[PDB]
Amino acid sequence: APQIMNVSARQTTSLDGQWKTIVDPFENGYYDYRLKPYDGGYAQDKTYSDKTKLQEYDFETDKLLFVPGDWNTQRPQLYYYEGTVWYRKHFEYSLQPGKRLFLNFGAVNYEAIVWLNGKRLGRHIGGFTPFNFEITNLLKEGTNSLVVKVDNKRLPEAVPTVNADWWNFGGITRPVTLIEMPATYIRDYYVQLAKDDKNMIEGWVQLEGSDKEQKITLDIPELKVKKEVTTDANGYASFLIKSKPILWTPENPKLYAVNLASETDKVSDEIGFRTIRTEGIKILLNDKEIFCRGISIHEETPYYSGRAYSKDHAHTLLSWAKELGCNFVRLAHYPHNEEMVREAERMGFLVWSEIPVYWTIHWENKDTYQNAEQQLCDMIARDKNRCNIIIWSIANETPHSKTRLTFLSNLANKARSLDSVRLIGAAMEKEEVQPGVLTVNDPLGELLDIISFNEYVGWYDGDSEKCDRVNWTFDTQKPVFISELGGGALYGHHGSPKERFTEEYQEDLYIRHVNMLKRIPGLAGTTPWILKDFRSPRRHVPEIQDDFNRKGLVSDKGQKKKAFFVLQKWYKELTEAYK
Amino acid sequence: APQIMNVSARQTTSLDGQWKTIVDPFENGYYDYRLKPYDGGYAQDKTYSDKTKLQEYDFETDKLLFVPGDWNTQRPQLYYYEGTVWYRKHFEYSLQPGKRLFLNFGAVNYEAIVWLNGKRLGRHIGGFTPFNFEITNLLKEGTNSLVVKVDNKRLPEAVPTVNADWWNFGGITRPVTLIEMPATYIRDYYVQLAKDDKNMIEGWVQLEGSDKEQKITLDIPELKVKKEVTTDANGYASFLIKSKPILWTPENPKLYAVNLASETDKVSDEIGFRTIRTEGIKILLNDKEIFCRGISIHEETPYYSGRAYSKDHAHTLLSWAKELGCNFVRLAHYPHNEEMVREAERMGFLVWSEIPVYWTIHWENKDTYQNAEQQLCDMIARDKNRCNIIIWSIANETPHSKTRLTFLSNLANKARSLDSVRLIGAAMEKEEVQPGVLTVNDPLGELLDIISFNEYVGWYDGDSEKCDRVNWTFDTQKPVFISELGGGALYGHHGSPKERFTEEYQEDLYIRHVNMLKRIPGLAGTTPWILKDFRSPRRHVPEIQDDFNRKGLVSDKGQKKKAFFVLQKWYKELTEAYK
Amino acid sequence: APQIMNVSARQTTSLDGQWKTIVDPFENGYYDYRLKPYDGGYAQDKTYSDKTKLQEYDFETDKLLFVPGDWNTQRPQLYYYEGTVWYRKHFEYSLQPGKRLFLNFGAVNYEAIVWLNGKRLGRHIGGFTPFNFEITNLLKEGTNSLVVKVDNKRLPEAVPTVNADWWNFGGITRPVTLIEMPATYIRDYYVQLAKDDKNMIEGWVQLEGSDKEQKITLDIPELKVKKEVTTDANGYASFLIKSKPILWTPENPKLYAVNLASETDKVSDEIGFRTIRTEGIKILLNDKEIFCRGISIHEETPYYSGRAYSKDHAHTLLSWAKELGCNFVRLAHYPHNEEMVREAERMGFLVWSEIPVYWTIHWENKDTYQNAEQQLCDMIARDKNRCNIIIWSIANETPHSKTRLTFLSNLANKARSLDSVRLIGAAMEKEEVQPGVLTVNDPLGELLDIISFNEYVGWYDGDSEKCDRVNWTFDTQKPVFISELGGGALYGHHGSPKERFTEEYQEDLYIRHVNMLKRIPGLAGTTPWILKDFRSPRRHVPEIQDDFNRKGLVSDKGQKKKAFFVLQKWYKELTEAYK
Ligand SMILES: O=C(O)[C@H]1O[C@H](O)[C@H](O)[C@@H](O)[C@@H]1O
Ligand SMILES: O=C(O)[C@H]1O[C@H](O)[C@H](O)[C@@H](O)[C@@H]1O
Ligand SMILES: O=C(O)[C@H]1O[C@H](O)[C@H](O)[C@@H](O)[C@@H]1O
Ligand SMILES: [Cl-]
Ligand SMILES: [Cl-]
Ligand SMILES: [Cl-]
Repeated sequence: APQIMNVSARQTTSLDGQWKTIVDPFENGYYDYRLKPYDGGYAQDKTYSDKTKLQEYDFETDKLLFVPGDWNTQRPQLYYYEGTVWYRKHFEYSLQPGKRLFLNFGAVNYEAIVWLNGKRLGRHIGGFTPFNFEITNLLKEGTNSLVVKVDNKRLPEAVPTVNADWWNFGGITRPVTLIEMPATYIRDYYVQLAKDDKNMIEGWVQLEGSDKEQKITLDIPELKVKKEVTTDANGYASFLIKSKPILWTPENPKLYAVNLASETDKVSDEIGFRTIRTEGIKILLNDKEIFCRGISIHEETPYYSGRAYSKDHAHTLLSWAKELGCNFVRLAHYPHNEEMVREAERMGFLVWSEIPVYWTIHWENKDTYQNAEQQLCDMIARDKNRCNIIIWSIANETPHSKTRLTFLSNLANKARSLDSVRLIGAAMEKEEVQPGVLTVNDPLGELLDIISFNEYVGWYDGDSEKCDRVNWTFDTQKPVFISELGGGALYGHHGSPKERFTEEYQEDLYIRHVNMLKRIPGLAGTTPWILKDFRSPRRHVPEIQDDFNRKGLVSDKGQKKKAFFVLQKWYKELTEAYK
Repeated sequence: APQIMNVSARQTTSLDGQWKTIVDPFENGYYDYRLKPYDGGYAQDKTYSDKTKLQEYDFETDKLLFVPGDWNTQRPQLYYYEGTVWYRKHFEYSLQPGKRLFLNFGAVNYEAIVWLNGKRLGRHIGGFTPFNFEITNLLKEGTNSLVVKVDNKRLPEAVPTVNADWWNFGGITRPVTLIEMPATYIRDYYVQLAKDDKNMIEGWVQLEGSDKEQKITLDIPELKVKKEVTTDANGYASFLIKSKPILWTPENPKLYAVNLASETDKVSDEIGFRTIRTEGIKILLNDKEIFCRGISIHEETPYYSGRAYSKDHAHTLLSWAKELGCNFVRLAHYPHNEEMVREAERMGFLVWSEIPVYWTIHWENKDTYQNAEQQLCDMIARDKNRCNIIIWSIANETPHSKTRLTFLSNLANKARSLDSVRLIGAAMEKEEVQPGVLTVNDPLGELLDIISFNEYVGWYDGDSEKCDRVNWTFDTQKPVFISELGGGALYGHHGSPKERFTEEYQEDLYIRHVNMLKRIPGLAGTTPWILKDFRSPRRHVPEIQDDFNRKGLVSDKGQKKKAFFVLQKWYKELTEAYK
Repeated sequence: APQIMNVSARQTTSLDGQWKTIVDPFENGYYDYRLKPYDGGYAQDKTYSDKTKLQEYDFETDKLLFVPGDWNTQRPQLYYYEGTVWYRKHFEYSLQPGKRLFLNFGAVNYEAIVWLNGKRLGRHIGGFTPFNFEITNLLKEGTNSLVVKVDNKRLPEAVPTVNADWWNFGGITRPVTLIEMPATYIRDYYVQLAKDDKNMIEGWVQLEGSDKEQKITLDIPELKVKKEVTTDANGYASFLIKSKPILWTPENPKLYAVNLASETDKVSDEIGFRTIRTEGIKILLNDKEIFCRGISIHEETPYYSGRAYSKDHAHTLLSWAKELGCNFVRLAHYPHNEEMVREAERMGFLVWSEIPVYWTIHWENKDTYQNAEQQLCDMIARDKNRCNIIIWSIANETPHSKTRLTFLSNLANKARSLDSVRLIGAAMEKEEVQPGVLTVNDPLGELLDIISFNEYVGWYDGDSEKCDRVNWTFDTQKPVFISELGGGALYGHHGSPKERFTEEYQEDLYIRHVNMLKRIPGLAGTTPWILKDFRSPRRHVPEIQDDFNRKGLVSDKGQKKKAFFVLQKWYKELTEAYK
């Protein structure tokens, strides 16, 4: 039922591959012609063997889809598809009596209803966060039937809502995993430095099962730490360990082998330690002023531009950002798969991690808030031990209103209640308060630790020359973070630096925009939009966009555009200046 | 803006062919990222010639679609597509000063918004009824730009609603026509027999313009009819002509040339005359008891199964119905294109004409009712002079409730207020009030002239044996009309007569069902479901259905299944019996 | 083995529908990796039930194709496909002992190899002619397996060769039929007027079976003919019957019910009678000088532009030619399906019937000649009783050489040896012997009864003005027949009459070309190219051609272009002038 920390380190079995599927736009498999649920629906996964009876479906002889994956890139007919697709898997598993078995979904966009052997396990909303079901006592001998009804229709009340600038990728987009656990298991745990304290590790551990009062030992061998505690009746224990670990940095992304062992379970992890705070306009990593030499990244694969999910995908994207000279990636606009965050952690990239509270969210809808806050809780719960994450982002480009401010205030408060260490950001927007004078006067800023905002001077707001004349001012002394900037270009399409969508315009733009950045007071980070061209249904210039947002510094085919090297050169200079 | 009678006989020019198009799932061409309408959207049809400015679209270099047509069968990517597609046409027209010009859409499913030269002409809802705009004063010299935003998203409040058993065919599905008119023109007229009177032609004529009081002459030369009247101050005149026309029958579908001439306009038509009434359980055409030897038909083309629109399409479908032995076709579940109705009239098929008040309509929604009634008015308005139509149908398979009954009673009253002659029906459903006793108890029946209903004994309700043993009773003495019956089969798929979806099962079903029909007291008509296999997203048996309803007596490739000849045999016997 | 006359009138059973298929571009199902045939190939149709053994295919779970049909329009992946596709059908048939069973293929393009129950029946080359196999003693109880290996790769030595201006439509393109016969049956027969003799019917009859010496009776009841003869030991009889039938004309396409009955078989037919000859520059139908008001037609369906095969397809196309005012159709460039020829015969269209000896045929290859002459024999054998055919065409636009002349001479001689009545044509080409002077000086002309040739003055040869100035002369006094002329236009695409591919240019072209035709000495027929836009892989103008030859007077969507009415008007004038 609840989230499981560090799924990859458990006894895991993959259900991935190719599953039988039924595309069901009118939801015939769920509703009868009176629009009422009915028992003989597709959840029952009845193979149509006896043709003397009538039924209107058969998984057994239908078409396959790859799992994990978006469905959109797998069939021309599903490119634009918004609606229901049924997924069906048969599997066997031999579970020794007394052991427990969980079914974990890395992500399904957007609504998933799950059945096992004809019985509903439950439902999930939110297309970028994991969820589990315990199947211990539902598992049968021999063949088991797993049915997933996946629907990605856009809903006004959803998070995100009916408008966004990326593709509506439906399906079982991340791996499906069977996790076996002992009868009482270590479900969740936290191990990080105390706030602003290079010399104190703090943490807690949470057991689940009938035997919740046990002795726990936290072992960090390289630190000669061997801390032993006893959980309470609720299965919980906290600890404080005087220690002086080598601190994680993008240059030296030191991780420690951490082993937790209770009487009935054991799990190993790789966890780094670092302090993060602001001081005036400075961001201080481990007490050292740093610049966030960043780049933004959508969860989309090189070359074929589907939903990313594997370590291969992550390593390819992050190696491009490595070459670009980054020490920071903004993972937009939703939690990415865990492989991406772990590979950023191993390679040395600080991370901004975000939930899709994006554009015109229904600020007055209480179910909508519940959804937003659950995604926030799940985002932090999964990755709270990833030291490379330093910013949680609660929103992106949301319009100003009283109800919106209340909504986002409650998320910021919840985030701080869950995590006292990391910084709280959100992509705000700029305003030209007087001709030639740009600022950010969003009341949300008072709730953030940084003045983080998107700006497109020279692309949406003027031609590139405007970068050469505008000036910036800010009314609070917090570090300034430009979470998006840039412009579009098609790789291989050349012309005058005045002609939009050529490589030469995007190059000229970045030269003048970089020079403008150098004069923005308090600037401490930049994550230009974006590393790689990505799919968007709002980009309709034929032979230029072709359903791609072209603001990548790398094409969707991994080709470095001229502008790539402008930013690379600046990042090489900032690397030396901040040594 | 108002409807125009007999468009095909006016001075017309076609705008059909291939138009430039933009698929726009998130409606970027209409709403900005704050979800607000914006100027600079795609309705302005700005060719992206000047690449020093930023634009996100270009009709001029985008892809084509055929007009008329559904979009679904034109590209694999559009097979399931529900959403917006923009259509764009450039055209020139030389309009003499003083003449008027109208833009007529035969049909656009579902919502159409139309601009000419960047100016919004208006908006239409309902995918099967025509609509017009006057463009007299908006036409420019040189190139004119016509832009249509077409959206087929399913809406709960729409007519039809979010569930139906046929394909959601979006696009400009029927021809687009420019109509030139004199400054004052004959917009509408009615010429038919008075109710139950073979010896009296009644009618009226309605002018539109500034010179509305004129002498009008009604000319039927074959009948030596020359009737002069003068319109009143509203452009309106009625008439009553004693005459004894040769009456239209299926066997002799006699049509007269009718010529209307006012002082400022002239239009010619082909119109037949017939009486129609019920008497007890009898249906009397021209005072002769008849049986409606019928077949149902969707508006879908032979072979490639797109939206039908041409006289070619109509002639092919109706020639199959001719071979089947029919004197009657039920055109379901919405107004068909006028070519279909005209070819039925010329070839000799009585017609049932229906609006898509189908399944779970939102009976409580006043906008839903106004939409339903507007489609009802438009259906009758276009075809009120087609004497082969004898039944208007206001509903199909709608759940019983008090509010549903008031909704449909208001439609029935409106239909009778518009047409005192034709019968009013609706597809009701049957009940098994006790084992082996079937009936129709629907209180809607009190408002209809016939006990019209769908029944699927032998397919959805029991195996074919059940036709052998059930009995039927009715609580009132109106003619009984079975508007649907039958079962599915794939042509070329053979096996035991017990095996569903084989030709042998469908054949055995029809043999036993026909014998059951012979004992239904008061049966006066049948329109089995259905002439031709058609597209439906609720039909998922792979290699058997493949997104087609397989209940056709003819395959979608024009092949007569075995059960075709069972109904043909019965119809030949009925033809002799009713001689 | 041999051809069967009048297949439709026999005891027939259709195997059409949807068959299992395997696309096999490298012919893995026929050749092993040493490029040698092997026994376990796909002809064996072994369902892959036992997965403890290895095989590389399974028809049972593979994809379907419609039969009859081209494969190209059925799947995007098969649009351009040239190569092998395997087709598989299971069927049962109960054959009473002593009866015979034949398997008839209307057409398969290009090479077909056929197996029944794992045994090779044989092979066929030629994509437009029928072929049969006797399966009497190969049929098994229960399920029978029919496998067809279809390959449409272009071969240099083939007929047609590697270049042609129409789509390479592969597959089982016409119906597949089981024909049951008595032990001795009437296989072939001929019944027509004697050459140039309105008062003498001549014919013959040919039996097949162990009982070949029988009494035969030819019955034409409406003529009060009841001719009885006795076949010889080879099963053959000839006859001459003094009679004066009403003669077939396009205006009154009179057909007689003809019944042939032997001791052991009987078959009915509908056969018309007419004389056809040339006299100087006149073509004389039934001794009356006629003009061939013609239009050319490819075997391609309205709307979706696949391979045509049904009576519906034929009626739609011929109704367009009816409206155009034609009394003649050129069926190019190969024998069309029998339905097309029979519907032309019923509706009143004279026919030119052709074999695909087209462009750069391998004149020196003796196998190539054998192929050409077999197609000629099969073309004449099927349709020798269709009085509406008056011209057999042996070639189209073939380059001049000694070997080509020998090749075509032998075909012309063979045609005359098979049919002494009909005219022999071939599409030759024009030459500009001096500026402004056009002629046809092809030595092939001496072997033809008409000076039949293609010309494209105003499209390929000059702009439309050239029609206004060139002059024509011919050195023999035979009737002149222009078998192709015209130009391309996209329906709905308008502009100046000077702009090619607009409707206005094609209209202006036809106005000036029609005027030129009126001054061509000896002109007796025209079949402009072409009735309907058709698929060609040599037409690459985007948004204009899009893989369609646009020389239709009707679009592929059945829309009459402006030029349609220019030719219609001329044909209406010729109808009056030749009364
Ligand atoms: O217009 C763009 O390119 C971008 O605008 C916004 O900044 C948004 O946050 C991005 O998601 C989007 O891609
Ligand atoms: O189930 C079916 O086939 C049919 O059921 C209903 O009777 C309905 O009116 C049809 O539109 C539908 O196709
Ligand atoms: O160029 C064309 O349009 C045509 O040229 C030749 O006349 C040929 O016979 C046609 O098959 C072809 O379509
Ligand atoms: Cl872009
Ligand atoms: Cl069905
Ligand atoms: Cl062309």
